[PDB]
Amino acid sequence: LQDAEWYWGDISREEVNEKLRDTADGTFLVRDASTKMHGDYTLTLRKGGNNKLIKIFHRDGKYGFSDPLTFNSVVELINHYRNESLAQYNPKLDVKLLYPVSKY
Repeated sequence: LQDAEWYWGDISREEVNEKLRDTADGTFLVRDASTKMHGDYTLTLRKGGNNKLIKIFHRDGKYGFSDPLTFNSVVELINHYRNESLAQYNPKLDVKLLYPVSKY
């Protein structure tokens, strides 16, 4: 993850939104969070109307989204999903984010 694609490199609602203005009904990129001001970003996706905010559970450089913070790369994860879909971490409903945004 030297730069990833979906992620522009930690930005702000200004850039994120600006692009998610209304393009695609299910976009997804990264959002600069806080906490000691370091890592741990925030996943944000355009639900086709409102930007849904999601937090990233990080600890010492790894990530927390599926495995018990045992893995370490988001690309590896997000990749496994890009080909599939994220059932919103819960059944009954589900959505797919195959419409990332960037400048590549």
